[PDB]
Amino acid sequence: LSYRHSFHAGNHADVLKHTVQSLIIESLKEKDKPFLYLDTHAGAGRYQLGSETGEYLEGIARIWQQDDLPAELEAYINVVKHFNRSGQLRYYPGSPLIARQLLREQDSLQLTELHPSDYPLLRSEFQKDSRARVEKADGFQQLKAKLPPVSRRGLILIDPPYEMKTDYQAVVSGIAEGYKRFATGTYALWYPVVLRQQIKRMIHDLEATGIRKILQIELAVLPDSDRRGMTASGMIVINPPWKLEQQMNNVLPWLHSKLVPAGTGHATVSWIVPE
Ligand SMILES: *CCCN(CC[C@H](N)C(=O)O)C[C@H]1O[C@@H](n2cnc3c(N)ncnc32)[C@H](O)[C@@H]1O
Repeated sequence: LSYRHSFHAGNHADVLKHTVQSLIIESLKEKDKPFLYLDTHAGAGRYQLGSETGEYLEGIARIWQQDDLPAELEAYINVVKHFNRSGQLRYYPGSPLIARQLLREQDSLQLTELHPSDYPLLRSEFQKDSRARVEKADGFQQLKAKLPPVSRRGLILIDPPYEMKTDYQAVVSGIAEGYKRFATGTYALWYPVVLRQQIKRMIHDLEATGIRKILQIELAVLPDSDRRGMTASGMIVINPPWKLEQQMNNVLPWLHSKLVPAGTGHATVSWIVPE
């Protein structure tokens, strides 16, 4: 009955990933046929901002009230505003609540979350929502057990914490088990850039699966470093919607200028593997 807190909720990485998620869902909704949203590392659902302040102040805060807000970011900010109708950031949606509000009545959610402290809160967020299934299990295995969805259209969101290095391996081995079973779905992998070499290994191991039509979006606050920590984050999208890349070239520059006012880092949208 008590919402979780999160120092990082709504930080620049969140803004990027929930932007890409929201754009992919809205592209899915263009056909009035149903689709699944599979979230492997779902977290609690929402996060009470502050204490009794937080990295949201340098993230969702810098963009959600901006008069010139790009039109592609509207569906995302409208979710944040639904969870903050006082006009003050006191809550930040998680990807499952992003999904809850954007998905239609006919659509389906599959959510997994192993930690005993969030699973209860998450389960309550869909307590009354039959579209979803919430389980306290390992989400990399839901790629083998939940796919393909009956609808045969969907978005898988793999957003691991990278607390153990083996998560840099797990996500690529998991995407291959997902892709064997459901090769037409859009997979979306978040990464933090702490040590680029780590990321470059991941990406090499991902093209080595042989999956094609792979895109890469990355928002860096600082040029790559080792003394700093998370100098960037990005999204690697497999089978993206065709407008995602022109949507992320139209948006990500603006995003970088608002989230990173001190003019450091970069904002890149590239193709890891062409079609
Ligand atoms: C950067 C990832 C932070 N978090 C999820 C954030 C949430 N999706 C959002 O979009 O706001 C990671 C959560 O994943 C849990 N977790 C860790 N390991 C697993 C596995 N193997 N399966 C499911 N869930 C996992 C953590 O407890 C975090 O709550």
